[PDB]
Amino acid sequence: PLKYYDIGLNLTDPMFHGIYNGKQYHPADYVKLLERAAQRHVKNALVTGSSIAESQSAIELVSSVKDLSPLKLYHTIGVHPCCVNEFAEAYNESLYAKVISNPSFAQGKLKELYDLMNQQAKPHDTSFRSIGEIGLDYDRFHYSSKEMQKVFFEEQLKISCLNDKLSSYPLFLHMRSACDDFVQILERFVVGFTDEKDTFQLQKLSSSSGFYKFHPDRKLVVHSFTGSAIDLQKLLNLSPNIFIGVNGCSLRTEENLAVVKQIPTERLLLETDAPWCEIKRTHASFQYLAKYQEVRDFEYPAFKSVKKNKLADKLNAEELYMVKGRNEPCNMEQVAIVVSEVKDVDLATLIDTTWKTTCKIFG
Ligand SMILES: [Mg+2]
Repeated sequence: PLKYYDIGLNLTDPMFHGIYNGKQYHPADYVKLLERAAQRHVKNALVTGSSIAESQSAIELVSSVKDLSPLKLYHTIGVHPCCVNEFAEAYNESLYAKVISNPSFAQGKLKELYDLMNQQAKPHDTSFRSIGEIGLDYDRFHYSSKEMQKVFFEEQLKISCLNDKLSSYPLFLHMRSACDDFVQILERFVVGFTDEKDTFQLQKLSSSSGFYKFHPDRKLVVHSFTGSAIDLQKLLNLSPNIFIGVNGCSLRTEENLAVVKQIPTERLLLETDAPWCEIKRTHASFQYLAKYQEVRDFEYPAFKSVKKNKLADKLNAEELYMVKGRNEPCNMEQVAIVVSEVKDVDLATLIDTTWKTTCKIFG
């Protein structure tokens, strides 16, 4: 009995609402999307939040489908490096100095974020299960400066430690092309440090001490990993509680596959990053799907796939259809097949280990 837990479902993405390049092509089909995923053994998924507004959208979307989704949906709350300007070329570069000069607005935004996390963490049965996406993305300095990324990654890490309930939440971390700086910031929280200055006045919102340290059981999930073998070793050595998320983007080249082979199997989590990270014929991963198609009775794609302008007419019918170019959580099974072949770990074995590990982290 196979079970998948997609830790990277971008369910708020406009493509899942029928919008492509800013144009609506079909009615939103996310309930049918969830039905497709359930049919392909996806039991649970974590819906990503990337800003205060997007986290609020995720809260509301998950609530809106609680009685319609055959998947159990959880979500994150956090502000991604894309979006840290909401706490605050010429404009982006100017912001850090302006925040330091007058931190009052940022102080209020950090309070708003803390308050949201606490509100959502309240109920015993809450769908809010992880703080993130937070981290660093040095491929996106056109969205935010390095200084703004580093400061607001760190302030969010502090918030995630501010009380006992949040301190236990696993972190859903973003890292792209920023390994050394990402490790440098996290290492201070792994070992512990004292924030005397408290520029953003967080200690006004569990201890007067100013001492920040991750709980020894807090899990640290590095989403959508595509780094080098050297980067991987830096992450694994940071903490035994570092986990590595693997999706189709993590499997594109032979180098990527070699790196994935080195991830300890019990520290590997599976995700689609849907609607992104489709496993394509031009990827080194495809050969394993080809093998499964040929020798193992595997259906690729999992359901008929049509162009975006052809989906709408299919939506009254009972049969389920995908959109060409739009990845989905029902493609978890493809990631699992590839990882199992790359690692020479029996497929059912891999699925079982990843399922149990993911459930322990997120619930
Ligand atoms: Mg992602």
